[PDB]
Amino acid sequence: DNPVLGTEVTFEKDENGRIVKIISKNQYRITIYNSVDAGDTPNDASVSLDVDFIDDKNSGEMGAVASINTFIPSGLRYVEGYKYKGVTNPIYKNLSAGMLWPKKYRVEVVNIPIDQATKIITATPNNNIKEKQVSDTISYGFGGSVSIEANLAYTKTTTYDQPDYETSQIKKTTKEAVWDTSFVETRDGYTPNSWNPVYGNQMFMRGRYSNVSPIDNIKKGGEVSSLISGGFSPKMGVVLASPNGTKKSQFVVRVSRMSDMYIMRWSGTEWGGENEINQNVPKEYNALMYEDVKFEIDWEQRTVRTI
Amino acid sequence: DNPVLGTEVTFEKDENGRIVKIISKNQYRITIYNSVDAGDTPNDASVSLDVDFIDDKNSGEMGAVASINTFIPSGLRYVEGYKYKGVTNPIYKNLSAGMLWPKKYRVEVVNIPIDQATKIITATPNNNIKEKQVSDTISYGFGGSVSIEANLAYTKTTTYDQPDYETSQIKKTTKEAVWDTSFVETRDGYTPNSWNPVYGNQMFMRGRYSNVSPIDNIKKGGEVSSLISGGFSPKMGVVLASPNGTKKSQFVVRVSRMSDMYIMRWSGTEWGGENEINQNVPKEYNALMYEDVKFEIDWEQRTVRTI
Amino acid sequence: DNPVLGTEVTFEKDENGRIVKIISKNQYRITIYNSVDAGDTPNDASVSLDVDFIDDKNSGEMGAVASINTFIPSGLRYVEGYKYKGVTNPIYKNLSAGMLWPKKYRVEVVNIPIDQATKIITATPNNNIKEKQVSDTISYGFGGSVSIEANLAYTKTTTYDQPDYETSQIKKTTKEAVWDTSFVETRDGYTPNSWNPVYGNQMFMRGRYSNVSPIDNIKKGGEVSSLISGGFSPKMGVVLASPNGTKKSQFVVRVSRMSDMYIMRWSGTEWGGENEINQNVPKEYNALMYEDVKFEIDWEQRTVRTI
Amino acid sequence: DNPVLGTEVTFEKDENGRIVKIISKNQYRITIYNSVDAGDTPNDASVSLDVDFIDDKNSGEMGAVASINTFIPSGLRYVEGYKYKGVTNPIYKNLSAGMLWPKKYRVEVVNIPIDQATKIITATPNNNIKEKQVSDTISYGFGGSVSIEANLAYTKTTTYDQPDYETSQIKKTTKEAVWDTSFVETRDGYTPNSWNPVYGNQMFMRGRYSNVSPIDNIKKGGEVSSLISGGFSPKMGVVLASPNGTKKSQFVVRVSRMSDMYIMRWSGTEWGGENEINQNVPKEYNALMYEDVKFEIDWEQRTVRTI
Amino acid sequence: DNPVLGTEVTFEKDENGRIVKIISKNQYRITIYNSVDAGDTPNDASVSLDVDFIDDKNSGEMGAVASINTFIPSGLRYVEGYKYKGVTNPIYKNLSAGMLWPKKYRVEVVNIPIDQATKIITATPNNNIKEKQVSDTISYGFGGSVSIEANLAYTKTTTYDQPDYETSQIKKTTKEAVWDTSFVETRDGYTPNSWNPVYGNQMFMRGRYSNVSPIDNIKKGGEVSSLISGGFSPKMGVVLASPNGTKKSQFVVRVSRMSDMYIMRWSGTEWGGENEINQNVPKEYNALMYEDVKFEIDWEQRTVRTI
Amino acid sequence: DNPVLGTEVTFEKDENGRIVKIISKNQYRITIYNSVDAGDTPNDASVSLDVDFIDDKNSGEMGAVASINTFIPSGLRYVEGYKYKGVTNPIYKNLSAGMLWPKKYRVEVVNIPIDQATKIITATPNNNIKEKQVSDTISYGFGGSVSIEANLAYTKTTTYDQPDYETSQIKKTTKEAVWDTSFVETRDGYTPNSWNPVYGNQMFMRGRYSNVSPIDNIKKGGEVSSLISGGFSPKMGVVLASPNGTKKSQFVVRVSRMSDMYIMRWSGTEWGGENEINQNVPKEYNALMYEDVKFEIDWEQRTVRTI
Repeated sequence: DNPVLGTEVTFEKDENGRIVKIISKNQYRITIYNSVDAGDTPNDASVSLDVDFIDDKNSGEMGAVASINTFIPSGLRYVEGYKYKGVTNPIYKNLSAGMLWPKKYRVEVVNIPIDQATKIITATPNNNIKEKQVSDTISYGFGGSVSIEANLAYTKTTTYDQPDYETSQIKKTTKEAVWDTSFVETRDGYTPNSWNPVYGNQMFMRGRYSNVSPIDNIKKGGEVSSLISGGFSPKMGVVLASPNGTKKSQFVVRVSRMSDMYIMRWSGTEWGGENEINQNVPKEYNALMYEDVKFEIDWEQRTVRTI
Repeated sequence: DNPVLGTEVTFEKDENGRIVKIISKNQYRITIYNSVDAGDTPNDASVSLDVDFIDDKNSGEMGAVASINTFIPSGLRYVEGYKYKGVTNPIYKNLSAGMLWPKKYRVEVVNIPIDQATKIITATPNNNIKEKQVSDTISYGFGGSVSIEANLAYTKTTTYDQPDYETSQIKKTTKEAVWDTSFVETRDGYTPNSWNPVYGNQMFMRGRYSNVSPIDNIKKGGEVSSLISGGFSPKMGVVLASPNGTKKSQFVVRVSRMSDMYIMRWSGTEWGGENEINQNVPKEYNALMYEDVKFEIDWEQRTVRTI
Repeated sequence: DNPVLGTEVTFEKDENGRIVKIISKNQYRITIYNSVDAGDTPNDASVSLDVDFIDDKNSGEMGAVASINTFIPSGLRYVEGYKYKGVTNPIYKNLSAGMLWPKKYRVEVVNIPIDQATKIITATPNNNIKEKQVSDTISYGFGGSVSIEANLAYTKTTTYDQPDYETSQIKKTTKEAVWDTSFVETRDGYTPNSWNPVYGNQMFMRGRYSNVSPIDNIKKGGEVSSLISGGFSPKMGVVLASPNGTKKSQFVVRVSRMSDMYIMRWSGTEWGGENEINQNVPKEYNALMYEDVKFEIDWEQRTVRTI
Repeated sequence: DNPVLGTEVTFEKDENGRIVKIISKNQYRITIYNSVDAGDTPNDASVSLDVDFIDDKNSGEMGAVASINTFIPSGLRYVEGYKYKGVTNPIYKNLSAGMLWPKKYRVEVVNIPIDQATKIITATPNNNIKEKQVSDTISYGFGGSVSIEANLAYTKTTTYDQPDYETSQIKKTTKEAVWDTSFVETRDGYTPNSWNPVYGNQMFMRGRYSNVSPIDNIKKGGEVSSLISGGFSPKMGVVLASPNGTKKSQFVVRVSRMSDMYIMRWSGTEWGGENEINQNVPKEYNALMYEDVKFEIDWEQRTVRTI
Repeated sequence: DNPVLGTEVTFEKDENGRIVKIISKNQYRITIYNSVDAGDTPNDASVSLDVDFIDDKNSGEMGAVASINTFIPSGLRYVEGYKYKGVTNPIYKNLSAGMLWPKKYRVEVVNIPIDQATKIITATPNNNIKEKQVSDTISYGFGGSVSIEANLAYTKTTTYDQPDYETSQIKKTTKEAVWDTSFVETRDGYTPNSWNPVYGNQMFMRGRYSNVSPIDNIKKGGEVSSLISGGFSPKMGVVLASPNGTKKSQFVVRVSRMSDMYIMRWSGTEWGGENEINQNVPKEYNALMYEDVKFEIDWEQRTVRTI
Repeated sequence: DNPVLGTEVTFEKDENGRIVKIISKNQYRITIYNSVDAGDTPNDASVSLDVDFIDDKNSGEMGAVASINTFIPSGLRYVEGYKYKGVTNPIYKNLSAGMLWPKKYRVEVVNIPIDQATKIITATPNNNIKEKQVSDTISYGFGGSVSIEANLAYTKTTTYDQPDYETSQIKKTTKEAVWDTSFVETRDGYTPNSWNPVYGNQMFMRGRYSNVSPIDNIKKGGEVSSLISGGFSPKMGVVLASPNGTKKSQFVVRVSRMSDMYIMRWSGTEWGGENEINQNVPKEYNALMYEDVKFEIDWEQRTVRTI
């Protein structure tokens, strides 16, 4: 609720003349002072900060609602002949192919006070208690035949919504907020730790027996999560409260993408998949991107500038 | 919220007379300046840009919300006798027919600064964590007969919404936003990578054993996706933030469609289908459309003009 | 409802001149004075207090709606070789691994009067009577054969929503409110009190027979509750009513988490899970966090300051 | 609907001067005068009364809408070695354990007229006709075999919502209103009156054959009702109508909880549960809590003060 | 819709002075004059009448919307040893127990004209045509065996909502409106007219073979309808239209409560339930409550007073 | 939409004095002039007419929206010993009992012009095209055995809403509108024309073999339709249009109920039900109730008066 409160009326007059202009100004309790900026990164991960400063006369401290819109590209890379045998990586042989895919996204927003003790009040993406629907059923039954048959059955149905990527706020202090976004499972039900005795890992095994190129047997496009074919677009909101005399603050948004290597090999008879975790991928493929965009927030000028 | 804020009252007076006109003007925080233009392409792919400039007194930089309404025609082309044997292409023999269809659409919007560092803040079509519904049921059971029968069943039901085309935002920087929209699978559940060892690919087989013309046996009209019979109509939105003294900017919307060739052959006994990918289609059919519409955004005049 | 009520108009006049300014002020019954502060803790558990003081002309006692936004980190800790045999804790052997996870969250808010008898009126998170859906079916049946078969079945289906964590308000007085948030069960249906005679506790058994590291066999990320991988974010609201002459009050938000140790051991043939309760975990791992954030609420200055 | 009705404008003038202030006051039909107080009890059962006096010019009697928010703690107590044999209660033996739990909550609100005949008009928590869904299915069936099969089946599905606790308004007069809230059944379907020939009462029997402490075999936390692990928080509303000349009234909110003792005993082979009703529990455990909070309602001063 | 219509502005002036006060009054078409009163009865059945007089300038007759909020206690009475054999009534023997329960509620509102022909226009609780959902399925089927099996099934499913109590308006004239609310059935499907050849009527038979006291075998609390454990709370509305010169009217709300006696007897082996109807219950138990609350509605002073 | 249009300002002045009162009147396009009356009948069937005259300056004719609220009592009558044999009706023998119940309700509203051609424009209760839900399912099936199983099944599900009483507007002219409300079937599915070879008609046959009085074997209360236990309360609306010079009109609401006699006889072994249609019921029981209430509508005075 933002009532009109009062009105102040002033008069601009002519030289030794009557009133030639009437200026009315309505005084509102809440004033929205909006600024917005954006910044790219070497690996094309964009961060845009939109800060609305809340000039509130009925407040003891300055406040700012900041919306962070981030795009972290998935970096879905395809490499020919990746580890067909051992650690050998020839581009000639095409019996195996590797796909670098972003297993878990990381987002850090850091508040760096400069002149006054600016504090992070709340972060909009918060962990919620996810609930399931449980249906427990008892059934009895008797028969006549003509001997007598008795049946007793238990059933328990558990229904829940399973997202492809789970976003969890792993840290939230007055100076920094850190969110994780972990891959849970595919729409088929396969997980990064899944393993078949003969078929390996089948997260993105397009065909069980396909006479196609190893990349052509890797799911891509609409068959995978939109955060794997495209990128991660987390909408975030941080409420900053700072003393009344604040001049400048710093806001560092750190984006980190850790990618694993889905290896699609062709054995003598059957296809196979192996998930090589981030810490095992060779450094030549840059499986861990850790980049940052820095903004300066001028509370007096009420501006956001990519510094 | 856009309150009235203040009012300014001026008086137009007659020659040595009283007040003959009173002009009141309410001063609003938000002013919307709407402009819209459109542009065609050689293959009739239209791009319309509707930019609302947000004149904000409570802002440190100019902003513009631009809605892109695009029509990229499917280019659904029918070719007689397409590759009945090898790479031979007679128009005479009608035992086979080719259908050029748009597997993947690609739309790029490019921000080209001229006078000031105009930046792309947010692109409305964003990748979302699409979730499925999982129901797990465990059922026990006992019997009486009259010996004793025991039953145990595990059930896992996964329910999800699968669109015909999946739109994924593959790039988003301060200067360029790229969306891709790829074909996922047909209404019945065939995919471009599907293969029947005796029937081939059945994405668009109207009849399994049909004594009709090869084109007459290819699904068309309402039996295929509206993006195949008609065209792609992506609604897009980009928020541009530029310094206060900005004069002129450029906005290039690039439309790209990659079309594959559904080859529908008639064998000795059965019908057959083969999906020839975009890079294998001969250049004479123009399987890859890559064209652009350029707009000039006058931030001072608050206009959009197709250049 | 907050109507305009009346208006007071005053005139600012020049020195021996006419009215050069008209100041109108609308007198509202309800006035909101918003203050907000935040405070961290040694183990990065943040507490933010947002107090809206309700200046009510139609009230005999001052009121304040205080929203507490808390982040209590899960403290999900991984320890190598945790109690492979007895109480021996080598970091060398990796046949077992312990995971410290927060079973029970505890949040206390304490109202400490200083000058006047400030009282807690209500606390927004309240215990609610959760209802289940019961469906009872009685089925008869007759047969013809050709002797005569008779069937009679009774079925009772119970459906309810089961949250991963149950939040219960265990105490609510005029001076302090205490909430618990206890782990109920995982999505798969295992509880800390569950026990398989051959497999132990399987709350976080990623694989029954997996040739992986013990940590890799412990469920983490999106496979567990967001309050286990990330942290607890309880949104809370307390209504404080105090006499008209109140100057200062104190508000102590106490956050406590009790963490248990899920032990994943590797036996000769099968994995095994054992949940060591909080009171049995050695003190070296800090299984019980109990920390506080103190705020001073100035009812005259209408501010909240972390003290 | 609360229209503005009229407005009264008065002028504050200077000493032998023009109008220096204009005071406008809008006269509304409905005026809300809000007061709120709270009071604790020796067993920490808080009662908060929030009375909104309705100054209505179009009325012949004063009215007050009072919202009562009470917290009655469950008093969930655990006692070692409760009645292992006979009435012997040693703390040494831990083959049995008793749980004092709140079967039934009782809330009385008493209106005590002092100066005028203050009357209770209505009480918001009212008994509602609970409806179920009945589905009657009649099915015929014939068979062909090749003799002739005849089948006839009747099914009756009864679906309803069963709360854990049922709140019933057992009394409502002009001077006092009494609500009861009795335990109906557990989420599993067990009731205080349930009895197995060998397994006893299984309302809170966590494990059927568990080698754990008797308390560890008693359901607690999220496995029980929130009114058992935490407390009862009933939101209540009473409309009071009193003559125009009323000065002071009294409002006594009486909170009562009756607790049973769920006894978990360990027999030679199996666990056992016994529900000892309130009148049988020894007085040393205080199975019946009966407290009251008194408020004085000043209709002239329009205040509520805990007396 | 209640528009502002016109405004009347009057000026209160000082003695030989300028205007010292301006009184504006908006004249609305519809004015609501609210009065409310309440009255108890010897058997603690409260009736509260809240009459809103609608002063309508655009009307030829006075109108009043009266809301009746009633509480008729269930009178759930337990009698020891009620008619174990014949009509003998010992309090000593406890092989049987009687429960007086409110089968049927009756509510009369009587309009008694005094000065003018006051009439009842509409009564809010009206009989509605309740609809059921009927699904008819016809199923054919053929078999292959390898002789040929043919199946034909007809199924009819009828789904409807069955309340525990059905409220029917049996009378509605210009001077008297009578509603009846009769018991239909319990949640388990038992009716007062139900009868088992050996088990009797099982409306409130808690245990089929239970070694408990007869009262302990009678369903009570949340296991029965809220109108049986608690009381009936009918919300009612009557529209009264009377000539313009009406001064006083009378409104008699008559509450009637018909109770039956449910008998739980203990035979040699099995329990037994018998419902003794209202007209057979001895007069000493007061099975038919018939009480009234009289109100005087002063249309001139626009008040309601219990007379 | 009813905009304020203009405002009309006049001044009441004192004798040789300044302006003492300012009269403002806002001129609205739509003016609602409300009148309401009601009338009873010898058999207590009440009819209430609530006419809102629409004084619309932007209209060429007077209009009136009339809401008719009628209560037609069911007349559910119980007669002892009705037609046990032949046409003999002794009150002594109680082997049979008859119940007079309202099968079909009739409502006529008649427009009788007096001075001008008053016309009925529309009647709110109108016949709607009732739609059902049809589900057609084909199922194929093949088996492996190990001979070969072939299955083919048709299913057709028809789902619809069946109310107890069907209301139909059987006539609608400019001078009279006639609605019918006929009984369709009970919740059990029995029809007035339903007939069993041995059990007769079972619409209200409470017990198949019940050793009770014949009335006690007849369904009553909540087991029957609310229009049978209580009465019919149809909400109706008629739009009347009249010339600008219309002075007085007449509105006659005729209410008619046709009652049948459900006879419950006790044969040697089984109960039996017979539905005696309205034209066969003896005239002594008044099976056809047909009354009328007349109202005079004064368009100048804009009043409704029962004549």
